[PDB]
Amino acid sequence: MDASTLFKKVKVKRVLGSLEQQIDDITTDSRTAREGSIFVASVGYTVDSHKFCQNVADQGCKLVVVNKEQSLPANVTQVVVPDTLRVASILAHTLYDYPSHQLVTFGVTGTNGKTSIATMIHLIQRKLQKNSAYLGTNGFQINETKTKGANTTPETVSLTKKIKEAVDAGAESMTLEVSSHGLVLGRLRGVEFDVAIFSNLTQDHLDFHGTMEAYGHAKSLLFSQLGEDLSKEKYVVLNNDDSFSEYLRTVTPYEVFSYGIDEEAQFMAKNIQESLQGVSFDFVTPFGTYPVKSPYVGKFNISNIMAAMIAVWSKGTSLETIIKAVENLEPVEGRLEVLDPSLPIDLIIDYAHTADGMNKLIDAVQPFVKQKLIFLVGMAGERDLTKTPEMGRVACRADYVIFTPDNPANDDPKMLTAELAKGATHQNYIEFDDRAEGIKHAIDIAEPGDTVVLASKGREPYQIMPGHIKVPHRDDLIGLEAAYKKFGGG
Amino acid sequence: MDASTLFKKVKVKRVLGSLEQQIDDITTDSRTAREGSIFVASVGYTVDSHKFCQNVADQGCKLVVVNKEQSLPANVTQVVVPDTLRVASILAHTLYDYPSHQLVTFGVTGTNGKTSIATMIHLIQRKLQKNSAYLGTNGFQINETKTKGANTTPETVSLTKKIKEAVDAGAESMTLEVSSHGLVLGRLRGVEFDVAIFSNLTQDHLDFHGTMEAYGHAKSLLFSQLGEDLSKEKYVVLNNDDSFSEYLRTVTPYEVFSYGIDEEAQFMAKNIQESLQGVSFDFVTPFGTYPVKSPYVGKFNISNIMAAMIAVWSKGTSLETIIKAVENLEPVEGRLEVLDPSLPIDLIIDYAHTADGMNKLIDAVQPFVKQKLIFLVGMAGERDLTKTPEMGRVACRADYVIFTPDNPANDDPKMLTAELAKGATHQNYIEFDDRAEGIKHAIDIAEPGDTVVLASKGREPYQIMPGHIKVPHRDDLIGLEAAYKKFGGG
Ligand SMILES: CC(=O)N[C@H]1[C@@H](OP(=O)(O)OP(=O)(O)OC[C@H]2O[C@@H](n3ccc(=O)[nH]c3=O)[C@H](O)[C@@H]2O)O[C@H](CO)[C@@H](O)[C@@H]1O[C@H](C)C(=O)N[C@@H](C)C(=O)N[C@H](CCC(=O)N[C@@H](CCCCN)C(=O)O)C(=O)O
Ligand SMILES: CC(=O)N[C@H]1[C@@H](OP(=O)(O)OP(=O)(O)OC[C@H]2O[C@@H](n3ccc(=O)[nH]c3=O)[C@H](O)[C@@H]2O)O[C@H](CO)[C@@H](O)[C@@H]1O[C@H](C)C(=O)N[C@@H](C)C(=O)N[C@H](CCC(=O)N[C@@H](CCCCN)C(=O)O)C(=O)O
Ligand SMILES: [Cl-]
Ligand SMILES: [Cl-]
Ligand SMILES: [K+]
Ligand SMILES: [K+]
Ligand SMILES: [Mg+2]
Ligand SMILES: [Mg+2]
Ligand SMILES: [Mg+2]
Ligand SMILES: [Mg+2]
Repeated sequence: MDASTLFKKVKVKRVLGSLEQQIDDITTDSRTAREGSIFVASVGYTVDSHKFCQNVADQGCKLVVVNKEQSLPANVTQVVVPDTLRVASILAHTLYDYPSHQLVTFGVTGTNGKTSIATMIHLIQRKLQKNSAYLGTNGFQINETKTKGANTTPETVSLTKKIKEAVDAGAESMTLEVSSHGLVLGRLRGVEFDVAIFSNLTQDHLDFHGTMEAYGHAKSLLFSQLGEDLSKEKYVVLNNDDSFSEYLRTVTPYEVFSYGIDEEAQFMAKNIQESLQGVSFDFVTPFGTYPVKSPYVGKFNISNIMAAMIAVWSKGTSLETIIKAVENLEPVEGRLEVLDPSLPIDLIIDYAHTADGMNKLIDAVQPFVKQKLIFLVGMAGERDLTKTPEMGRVACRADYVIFTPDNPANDDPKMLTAELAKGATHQNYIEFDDRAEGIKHAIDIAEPGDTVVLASKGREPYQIMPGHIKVPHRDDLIGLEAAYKKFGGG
Repeated sequence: MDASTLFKKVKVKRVLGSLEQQIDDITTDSRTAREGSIFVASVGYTVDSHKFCQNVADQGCKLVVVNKEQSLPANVTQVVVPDTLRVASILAHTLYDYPSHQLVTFGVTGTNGKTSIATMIHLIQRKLQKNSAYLGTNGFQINETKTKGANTTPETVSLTKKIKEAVDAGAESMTLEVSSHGLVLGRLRGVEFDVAIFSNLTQDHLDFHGTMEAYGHAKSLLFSQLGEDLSKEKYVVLNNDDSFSEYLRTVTPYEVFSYGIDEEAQFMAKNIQESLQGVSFDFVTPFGTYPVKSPYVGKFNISNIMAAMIAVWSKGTSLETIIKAVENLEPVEGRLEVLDPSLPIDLIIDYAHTADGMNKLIDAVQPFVKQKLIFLVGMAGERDLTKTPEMGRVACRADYVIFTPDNPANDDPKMLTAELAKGATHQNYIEFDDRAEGIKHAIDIAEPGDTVVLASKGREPYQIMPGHIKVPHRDDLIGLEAAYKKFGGG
């Protein structure tokens, strides 16, 4: 369409040049701007992209949105606005015909479990033979087609384009992980949600939020941003075992569905039986109690599957059909995955990377340790270290602990492993600057019948290194390649 | 319509009896429930209205919404739900066909100035000859028809009925004051806003919110609850002279318009000239700067009229037509009103009742005191007293200060005046247990050419007394009746 119609949506603007031109693309990355693109400049943590306006002109782009008039050829139209990214989200949703209004959208937020719940909703939808899309830490997925991305919640234009791709591919629904960063930073401006789901709130991301207070209020935006139109069928799904759910109630008018294991809720799990192969439980609901078989491991994953079932049920699918669909659901990549059970050791990978997520992981694996628990964990570079010794303490619930860096970036890897080491409660631990080296060591130390857990990365395919350069790395592959060498069964 | 269709909007319910019945009314007050009403029970601060279910049955009501099965005749249908008031707002907006979707709705929140801004928007709309409604501290107004009410933001059912009355009366827009209580307590569930306006945030209501933190987050709900549909023409209007506006930006995607006098903003007031008769100023806007004449007194009222003009402009009315409409706008009742200027004293009433609102009032009146400033203020009963000595301090900017109770309820009136007295900085003050007696005294003490200010009630027609019984009381009438006696000019 033409720039003219797009910019009628912006009341405060100084327009320098014609808006008669056709527009088919928008971008906040200058490297992809061309004729027919709007390039929207912004000030990032690293660079100020106003500086690349001359590049997009060179590349054919005839329209930039800026916060200050730039030096450009006369024939490039400039639209000067007070808040360029705000305008970016308005222009994006407009250009792509409001993609989040065009399908059912589920949003999941919380400190741990976002990937698990969001992926479980997508997998249920697929099992029911409905087209579905997923966006989050594992990247972007339409039905069974995956690509990897840089964020859990990508910047507004990329994110909006991805919702449009899901609509164009014929998705009937889409599920998004909603990071607390994404919310605060405006990454989700324009994204209408139909169901908002909460997992839990425990200390994380305080290098960004400053306080627990601010962190929780950040996550409440998913709930309050549902809005106020009570003709719409929207729903909220809350964990009654987390005390922040009481606050979440208050920020939204839509009907709330609660789930719980430890505290009373509308939906509960009773009579729980655990195995490394999955769980069974009695699913108390307001309409009756039903036996559920789930392939996922542990109680934390029972909270998670409950959230996912309730989310899908809320939009009109019978509980009986959901419960049946859950039985042979595929593993969630990198989230409590038991690797090749033909190995003579239990080899398990998981993304847990805060003290609370580690306790849930260890709680789930521990009843099944027959001999020694060998536990590897990483601490992330350039993050709040306040609870890192505490991660170290929690790791020491294991018999043998390996400390590694995880995406150390420009931080000294020794600094991070030393920080974890501060909380260790026995002498049975060891630190490696190189995580691949650390995994090969956990295999070396492991006996037949031992349990080995690799925590904090799952199948994440890179280590962020100095310069913020991504280097290939795969806990699962490194661990398997080393476990076959040591145990056979290649 | 029938209960059947209404309750399809509620997913979790236990229905005891038929829903075949016709429903034309909903109520959370048992005293108005009858045949065709839904009575929704709830637990209040005073009583639990579940107890009156037998009364509504006696009165003919055949449908109650409860949080627990009650003792009732068999032919009364009960719908048992986990959150009765949440369901009340859903049922109400449904029954009345979503009244807030049916007109343009402006919402105003902030510690001081809500009544001023909200009333100024209504008055502009009327001046432009458009049907308009107002709801807030001065009660409910359709065009020029007024009724008084008990709250600034009434409980959900009353509030929703009032929006419906405005729609039925043909209102093209409606403006609501949005109290921080109303937001937290769910009074505004279902109410779609098109424009959200912020005045300021300073200490108040902490007996309810506990912290400034929680108090500000409460008010952010108006902004975040606008939602995420960027096809809708919604706008946010923020005061750049208040540092909470920086936080408000972040909780909403809609375009933001800023106003300011002390700090840079998109809309500013320059070259300000003041009189007891009104102000003139240069109104800097993004489209040019225009001379404005306003009937309201002081700089705080210039922030207020700016917010109101920008709100009306945002929905498509030209600034030139608004600016012309503003010139002879009617006084806002109880908000910096200069009473009979034929009196030989300046007699002024105002609602200011926190330390910050008092400073703004005194700032506005002071340049015009020719002799002595005689200042009367009340402290409210059963409220946080932490800043009350500070109100006492601020009052003592006057030459002679009268301390009174304001709605003392069950609090000792001496306790409240004594608390104000704690902050007094000179010996020229006096305390009265009876506020009428106090006003008659301010007249006694006043000379020709003095300024008398009555603060904290405006034209509020009652004193809440022991038992929470309202007794008639009117600062304006009591003051005028006493000023005529003393000065003549009946
Ligand atoms: C600190 C931060 O926010 N930088 C995000 C931000 O960078 P910058 O602001 O530095 O970008 P830069 O300054 O280069 O560019 C600004 C703008 O200029 C543009 N530009 C730039 C260069 C150029 O030549 N041309 C051009 O047009 C560019 O497109 C952008 O529009 O903009 C990028 C693009 O959108 C994101 O990809 C970054 O995200 C990084 C990867 C991140 O790590 N972000 C973290 C903070 C994050 O967002 N986390 C959440 C939650 C996930 C999480 O935090 N997980 C844990 C996991 C820990 C365990 C790991 N196993 C963690 O990482 O701590 C999320 O991903 O949604
Ligand atoms: C503490 C509080 O919230 N009680 C509000 C609340 O009472 P209760 O919970 O005690 O009601 P109660 O317990 O009796 O009844 C519960 C339920 O049972 C029902 N019910 C009751 C009796 C019955 O026989 N049958 C029946 O069906 C009834 O309709 C209700 O649905 O429900 C009423 C009805 O909806 C409101 O009218 C009250 O509001 C009062 C007046 C108030 O003062 N509220 C304050 C806290 C307030 O809301 N303030 C804000 C902001 C304005 C403000 O605070 N201004 C300052 C002004 C100070 C300067 C003054 N010059 C202040 O007052 O401090 C606002 O009004 O939006
Ligand atoms: Cl509940
Ligand atoms: Cl601004
Ligand atoms: K949607
Ligand atoms: K509206
Ligand atoms: Mg997180
Ligand atoms: Mg995730
Ligand atoms: Mg207030
Ligand atoms: Mg008010």
